[PDB]
Amino acid sequence: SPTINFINFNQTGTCISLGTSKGFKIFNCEPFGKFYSEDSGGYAIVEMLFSTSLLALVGIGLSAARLRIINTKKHSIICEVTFPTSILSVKMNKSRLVVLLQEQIYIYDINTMRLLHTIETNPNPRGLMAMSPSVANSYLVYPSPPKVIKNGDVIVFNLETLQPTMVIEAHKGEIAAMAISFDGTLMATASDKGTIIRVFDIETGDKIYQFRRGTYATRIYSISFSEDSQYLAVTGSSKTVHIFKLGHSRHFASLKLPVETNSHVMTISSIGSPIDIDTSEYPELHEPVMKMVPIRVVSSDGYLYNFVMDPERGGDCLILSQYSILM
Amino acid sequence: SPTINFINFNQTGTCISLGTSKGFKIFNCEPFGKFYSEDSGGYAIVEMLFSTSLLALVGIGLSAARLRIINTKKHSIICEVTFPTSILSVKMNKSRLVVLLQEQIYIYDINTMRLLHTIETNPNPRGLMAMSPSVANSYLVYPSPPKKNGDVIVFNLETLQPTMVIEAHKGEIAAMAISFDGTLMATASDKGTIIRVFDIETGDKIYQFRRGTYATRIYSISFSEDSQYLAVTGSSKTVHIFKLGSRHFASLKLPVETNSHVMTISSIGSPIDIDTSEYPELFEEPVMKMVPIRVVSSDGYLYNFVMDPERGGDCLILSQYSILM
Amino acid sequence: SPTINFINFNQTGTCISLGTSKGFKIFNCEPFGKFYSEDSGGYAIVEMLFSTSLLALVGIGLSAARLRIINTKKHSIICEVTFPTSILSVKMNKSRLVVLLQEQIYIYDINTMRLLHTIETNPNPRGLMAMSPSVANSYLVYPSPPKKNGDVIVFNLETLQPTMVIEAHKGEIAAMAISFDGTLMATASDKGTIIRVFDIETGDKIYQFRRGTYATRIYSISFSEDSQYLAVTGSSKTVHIFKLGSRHFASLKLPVETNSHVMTISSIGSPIDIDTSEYPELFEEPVMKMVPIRVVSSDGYLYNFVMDPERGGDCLILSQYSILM
Amino acid sequence: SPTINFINFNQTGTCISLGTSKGFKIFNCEPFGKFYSEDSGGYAIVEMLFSTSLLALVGIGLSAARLRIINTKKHSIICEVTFPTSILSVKMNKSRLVVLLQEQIYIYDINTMRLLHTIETNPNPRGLMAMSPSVANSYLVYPSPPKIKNGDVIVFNLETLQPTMVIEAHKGEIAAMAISFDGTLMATASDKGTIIRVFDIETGDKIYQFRRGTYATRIYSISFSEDSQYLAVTGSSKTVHIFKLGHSRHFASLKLPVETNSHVMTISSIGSPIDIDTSEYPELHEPVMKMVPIRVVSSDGYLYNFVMDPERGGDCLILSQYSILMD
Repeated sequence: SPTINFINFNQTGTCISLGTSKGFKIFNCEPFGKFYSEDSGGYAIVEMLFSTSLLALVGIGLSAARLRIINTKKHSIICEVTFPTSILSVKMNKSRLVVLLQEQIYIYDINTMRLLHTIETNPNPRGLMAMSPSVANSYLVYPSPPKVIKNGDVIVFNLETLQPTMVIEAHKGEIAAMAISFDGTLMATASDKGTIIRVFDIETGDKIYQFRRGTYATRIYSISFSEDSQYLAVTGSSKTVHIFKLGHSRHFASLKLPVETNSHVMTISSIGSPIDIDTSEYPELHEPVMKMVPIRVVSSDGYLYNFVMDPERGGDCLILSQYSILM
Repeated sequence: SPTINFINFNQTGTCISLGTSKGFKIFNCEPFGKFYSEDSGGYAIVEMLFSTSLLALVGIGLSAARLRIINTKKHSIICEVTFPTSILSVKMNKSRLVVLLQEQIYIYDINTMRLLHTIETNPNPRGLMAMSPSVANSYLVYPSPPKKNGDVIVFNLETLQPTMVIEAHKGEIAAMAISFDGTLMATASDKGTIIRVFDIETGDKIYQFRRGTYATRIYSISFSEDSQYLAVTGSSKTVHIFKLGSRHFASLKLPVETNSHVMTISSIGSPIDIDTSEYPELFEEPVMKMVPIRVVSSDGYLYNFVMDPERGGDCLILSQYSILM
Repeated sequence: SPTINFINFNQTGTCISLGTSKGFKIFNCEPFGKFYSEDSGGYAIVEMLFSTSLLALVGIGLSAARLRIINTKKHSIICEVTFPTSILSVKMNKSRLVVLLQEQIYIYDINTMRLLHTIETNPNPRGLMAMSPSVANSYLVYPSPPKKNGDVIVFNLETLQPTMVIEAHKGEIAAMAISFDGTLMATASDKGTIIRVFDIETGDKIYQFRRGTYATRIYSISFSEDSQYLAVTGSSKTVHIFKLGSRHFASLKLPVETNSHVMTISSIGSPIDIDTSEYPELFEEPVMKMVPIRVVSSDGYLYNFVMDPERGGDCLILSQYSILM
Repeated sequence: SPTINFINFNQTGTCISLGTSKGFKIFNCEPFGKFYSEDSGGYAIVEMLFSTSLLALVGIGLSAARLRIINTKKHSIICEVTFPTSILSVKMNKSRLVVLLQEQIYIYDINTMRLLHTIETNPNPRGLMAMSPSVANSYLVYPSPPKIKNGDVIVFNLETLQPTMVIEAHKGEIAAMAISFDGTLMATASDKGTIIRVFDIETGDKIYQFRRGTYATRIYSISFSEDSQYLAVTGSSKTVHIFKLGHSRHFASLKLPVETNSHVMTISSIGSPIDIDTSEYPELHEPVMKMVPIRVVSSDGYLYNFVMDPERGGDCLILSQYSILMD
């Protein structure tokens, strides 16, 4: 079992990208399967578009600075670009491509692949961004800390016109995680203490909802919206995943992984559209079928966990099944 | 407690073959006991014939490519054979020995050890094959993906020629098994919701079963000795039973306290009599006919369940013994 | 007159490929003439595509194992590939290149020249196959004798996977052919009395024809372009015609003065019009439509017969041209 | 095309044995096919029983002296017998095994394989023999030249291992001899091949006398039909004559195609009458009439099929032609 260095969903949440120390793999979610794989080398960044057989591959250090775009269906190379320093994050929509270094942001047109803009920002060792995947509201947000209280300043940048729109005074402390909804309407931010989750409306700039997370301060790994912006998912070092309902404070529903799971695991999640599930097979505790929101939680140890949430009841969520990635 | 790497029944379901990173062990089912053990090294595949003191040893990486056949009664080594790639699966009957690799299938005569035929197949990353254990209808079935996804090649080991090709499923095949008499074949798709049972002689689809209301992958399928029941184990920690006389006939619910990071297989035995007086709390006619079901998981526990042949339903657990100890 | 070693039509029946003990020749059918010739050496297998200046060269023993692909217009060699055993047969379509050995079948991409797949088959000492020349329905068939005698494996060249197995005949297979569109299949046993036509899509027996009242082995089978007629050639110095619309439709009787130590192949072409004025002495309307039939024999003579699509019966002979001269 | 050194039918005429310079082959007649083959080396004598998977192989020199008997179904060796001199002929029935050297005849029991008898005969450079294949009338006949009394033949009974009578067959040396299937008759011919005589082995009286050809020419082999109706002689004239024993001049004659090389050994056999379709074959009409089939194989490696009209006789039509080498 080789070590894995990178996991993320696609922009719709129906696929899996993964990077090992020996290669990368691509999975699927509902009819689970292994679409692609190569045992080329160490990969640190494997990001995919809305299917479409387009990938961004960054070597473990193929150096960490180099970025390679590969079409998996054609097994060809669209392009190859180098950077002076190691790449920290890569994100895409169907219009723009963004590469972030520790102090620089590069924006590329996805089609022509020519460089469009460059932003000189204050250092971001954590490689934090958030990209709206829709071209109607294509926005990029990146933190702007003072260069050495106003440490949690974030810059709202419009990719369409390549000009910033506004500056949001998000938090007092440094930003730890950022997420933009599918339509590019909302943005959610998390401080380094992970106690307060704040979501802002990107066009107006007003803070709409504020969530309290857990009991004591602890690190936050990632944030992600639902497809319909109904729920927000956060995962932290407490080995617990919280769901906040944006249909409008305290977390709406909580995901407790099995006890045998290691505590030192990076956990990312995703929320899918509600589906029909049979209550005859699963004693939820009864009509034969009821809609339950499926949640997929893949951890850095290499396992996938499927949960269901009742939108009215909420509460602690039942776990249906567990696969094992890399097997 | 060393980690285990291989767990499997024998061709009759009356034994447990288990190989650890330190050695291998051979158990029994009804009179539970430790028949044999050796602390030699890491073993990846330990396959046994119908008792008869015959074993096949595959090293964890003894390499994974190398295959060794030993006799436990005489403590001797029959032969050793190497392969260009890692060994993925091995199955045996009283006439033929077959070794499956990533893209090749090797067929051996179990008596002489001479090579008989080699099949060039499209890649099988899951190491999937199924063998009829009876020499009367000695068949081999393996999937044929395109290089039309669930094509299964019914290969006749008796004359070393394929017999027919069945379009089993539209998607990838996940698990295949052949009955004890070699008459029927069962397969499950990669989405693990529909079970299809084929007549290996003609290829007609006979039975179709529903299972796995949500996305729970199917791992293993097994027939009973009389082929009356079909057992499917998935990743949902629940085992379904289908009757070959649609909806499942009976279900197995492992206790919740068990480790969830486990791989579970199962096998159904011939009906036996159980004593009520031995079990005062649960299951309380001094003796009743109940079909025994044995489920072993990778965490090292053997579970015994019993089902009422008429009522079915959720099955009780009589016992839970501890392998590796 | 150096002895010839190989005779074959092209995939359409409008050309002649012939190989001598001294070189190879390429003829034509309707305007009979010598298209090409080379005095290089002995050639045992000369196969041509649909014109396109592409040839397959196999040495007599260039050895029998080596295969050379040459372009006659550019006078250059595309590639040369060797094989462990002697080459038994070669067939082509516009997308795939197939080389058959005694126990193996090699499949190549006719464009990239890269090896695609290799099939392990039971020994075929006669070098038998049949290949569909149309890329749309590119199917390959080859016999599968036991190591159940007339089993032929239907192999899909497009996806490189077998599709189905048909129990063609109870005895050993003697000759096979596939129509131009790759839809139908024809087989003949070693008895030479029964001709069976199969549908590749389903596998059903479509037609059954009677032939060869005595022991005359069948040598070659060929479909017409429109698949209206099927011609079989044997060792009896007679060629029968069957209509795919029981008893044979028409028959060809070679002249008695010809050599008897001959192997004749045939290929039925598209119907054409013949001039009656050119032939006053035989067959006496100025012109009438007549289906041409071309029979070339190993003695070095090409024959042209014509059959009336309504009357059938014995076919008149128009011309007898001398190949190799 | 390898050089072939030996061709013989089985005792029933339904099979073909053959030996090349590289190995031996076994064919069949009605459903023609290659039952067996073996690429060992030069084989000089290949004799077979009534099918039953029993063969006798004599190497060209496996020296010419050595005799090896093999079961082809089991691919095993029964026994090997060595002799001081080269073997000239071997014939079998389901009871006895006979080995001829130039001056010695050895008789073995086919079952227990123990030696039974040995006859010291005057030299036979041509290795001539005729052996009855039926155990009810197991007889052996061999020539007895002096050391005018040249064509004397010794009638030897294999059952009791004693000579029965001496036949004063011909004035000159005997050239060929054969016995009917039931062991009742015997036919011999002198080295001139002008007179064919038939003697009854029971009494010794000459029954039939046939004239063959006009000028003295060599004779290769003589063979009866299975029903003892006809007798077949083959010679250097590239022509095969058939004499009707239902009772002088040959009843019907077989002419090979003119292309055939004239320096070819030819052995023939007559089969049981069967039905043929006159609709397909313009015999020049009832749809079917019974035609007696004759199979003629030549040393060049070809087989010829003729048909004989028992009433009309005359020159026989030829239906088909194969190749025994290659296929």
